[PDB]
Amino acid sequence: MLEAKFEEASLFKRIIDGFKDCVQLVNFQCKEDGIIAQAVAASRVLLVSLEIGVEAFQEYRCDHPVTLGMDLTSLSKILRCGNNTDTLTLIADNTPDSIILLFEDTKKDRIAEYSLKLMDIDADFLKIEELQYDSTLSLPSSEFSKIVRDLSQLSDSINIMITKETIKFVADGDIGSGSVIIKPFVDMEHPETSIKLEMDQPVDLTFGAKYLLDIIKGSSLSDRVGIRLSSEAPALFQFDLKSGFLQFFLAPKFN
Amino acid sequence: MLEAKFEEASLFKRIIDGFKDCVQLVNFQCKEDGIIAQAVAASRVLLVSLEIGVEAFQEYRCDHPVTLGMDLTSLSKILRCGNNTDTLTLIADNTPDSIILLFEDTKKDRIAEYSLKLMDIDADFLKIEELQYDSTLSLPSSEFSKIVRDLSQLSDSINIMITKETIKFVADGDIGSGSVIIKPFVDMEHPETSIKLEMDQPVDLTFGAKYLLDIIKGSSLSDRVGIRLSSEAPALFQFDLKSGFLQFFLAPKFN
Amino acid sequence: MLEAKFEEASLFKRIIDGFKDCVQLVNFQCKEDGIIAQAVAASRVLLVSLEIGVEAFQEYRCDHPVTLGMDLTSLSKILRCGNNTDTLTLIADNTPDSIILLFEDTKKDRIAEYSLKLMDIDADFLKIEELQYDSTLSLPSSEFSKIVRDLSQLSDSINIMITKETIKFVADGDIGSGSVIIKPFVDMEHPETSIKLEMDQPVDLTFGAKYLLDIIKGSSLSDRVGIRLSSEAPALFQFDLKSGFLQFFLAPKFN
Repeated sequence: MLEAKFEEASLFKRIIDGFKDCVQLVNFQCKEDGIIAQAVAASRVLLVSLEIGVEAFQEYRCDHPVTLGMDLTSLSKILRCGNNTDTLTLIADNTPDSIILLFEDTKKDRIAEYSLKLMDIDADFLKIEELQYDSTLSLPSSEFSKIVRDLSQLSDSINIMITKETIKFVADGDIGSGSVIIKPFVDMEHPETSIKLEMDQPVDLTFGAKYLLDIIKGSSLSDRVGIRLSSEAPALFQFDLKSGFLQFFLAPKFN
Repeated sequence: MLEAKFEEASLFKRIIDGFKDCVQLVNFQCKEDGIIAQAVAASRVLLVSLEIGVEAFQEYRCDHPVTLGMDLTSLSKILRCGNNTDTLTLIADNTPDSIILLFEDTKKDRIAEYSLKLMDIDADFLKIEELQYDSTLSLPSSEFSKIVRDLSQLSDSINIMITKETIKFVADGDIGSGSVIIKPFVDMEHPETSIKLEMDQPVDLTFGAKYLLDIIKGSSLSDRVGIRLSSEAPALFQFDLKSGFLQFFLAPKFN
Repeated sequence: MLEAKFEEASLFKRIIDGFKDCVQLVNFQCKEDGIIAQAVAASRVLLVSLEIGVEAFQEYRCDHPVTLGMDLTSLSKILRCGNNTDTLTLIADNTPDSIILLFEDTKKDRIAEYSLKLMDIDADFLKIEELQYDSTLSLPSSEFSKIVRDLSQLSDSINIMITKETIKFVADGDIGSGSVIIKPFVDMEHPETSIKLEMDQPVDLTFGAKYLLDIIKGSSLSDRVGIRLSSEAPALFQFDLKSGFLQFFLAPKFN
């Protein structure tokens, strides 16, 4: 018996909008220490990993573990409901068929109570992260977003390219070509406009722009995006939450 | 010879936007005491009844009765014209072929004068309202609108259900299910957020959500919606105007 | 070797948005005294003539003349890039294959550098303007825009009609008919709301509304539109820039 009460219903809506456009189904493992989730694109080139810790809820109680599969399209239809600053309460009784989402507003009158049917997904859950990534940068999520969006208009493939104190995004298509170079710097008038970079080995990797575009939708959810690149593994783009995170693992393009 | 001068052109535009999306044609009976109108959906499950009394015009003069039929799509194209705070003047000469709509703005320069061709509709006009309805509730039109819109995503049919001091809206579909319960209360910090209910007999009726969705567009036009339900007749949803009203009669779904 | 530096990148974007929707290709002649351009609709009923003088650039240097053809769809994709208040720098080396567009923002970090491939257009450039036009009016570009947009809903053809101190726009279709009359006046509380008219001969001409609609998009670019009509030639609609202009030559409809 689960009873997890988001402070503002807008968060859960947002974390789900954050990543709904790239994957159709999703398995939510609810535990004593919060809910965690994973979603693999059907293409198997993008994985979405989510963690919501207890400190992201106004209240939270999971007596036993529960796994809730659910169609993201359905769940987010239900999440357009209610008002934006209401208490959304996830509820499930043990070994369930239905999760129910229970919205109540700053007065006690509208008791809006939806209930979603659960899909059945098998928990081949993936641990795809690495100890050490060839490079690690970190920049404003809005910035990463303009440069992705901008370059996606030129071809299907954006090429990230990292060399000592130099992070370079590039697209190359029929129209023409595009090239956004950026460099690390601690700015102090807003220590959050900054750009961090740690390089152990230079990288040069290419990515589907389709997917980069899906990934940057997570900017609604943190001011900063951390992206970790490696030749040996999928790249990891990560948006930190209050308690928790939203990760996107993304595989590079071949030749 | 008709010469009816709306104060703000935005009103007539709005009362027509209020109900244009559900019915294609419309017969406007213009009389000494104002204009009244009726429109039946082709499906014959929704009737739209309008009254605009003299106190909704800055000026008004109908020498003899006139009936003006007109295609709502055409009329509302003409009503996108001019500016939003202009004097819109309906004009017709007796036994006419064309209504003309005459827009003029807060300076005397733009004389914008459109003219619409009249369709020919036969006046099988309907008196479908009842003396006593099983129940009568009354709530904020914006509220009724969110709860309609919210539930319409779950199935094609929303089910209203009224029992002593309890008004309950419900939808039930494949996704899952939804249930918004609401209760009467005189609030006094804004006596207009309130919720009134008068029940003589409990009701339980189902409605096309298509149509509920068309109906709530009338919320642009009054802060409050009054809805009157009966087993023996179509339900009546009503938005009050300054002088007049916009009614929707709506028939329930069968089995 | 060209190096032309718009103050705000938004201008070049805007002058191109101003007229991109009517013509697909465009030949930009760059010279010591600025850049000038011409674009003919494939229908050969609309010509677009542009002049950007040196005083529209923060810096400008054209060593030798250069002609740059370019697909407007491609160029404006590139012009959605960067931020709205950045320095956009047109660059070309002599006898080039590629123009490059170089965006930099109010801090020196994002060096965003796109490059467009040039099409090959033959410079059959047109001098289609007249010494004396039957009439010359001049009005607020936003006004000309509402009256165009408004009337276009009634038919495919708007008819301008000028007679001593009387400028009259009219549309006539199946729906009905529309008629916006306007008259000259020096207003002084804003000498820019005014309406000027000079008539040498009355005119009566008809125009594709398609095209009038494309033309009025130039209102983003000047508060005033000047339109010059003649029976013997295409009408000239003109939006003045800081240093330069955007003209539309438009041919009348036959019978």
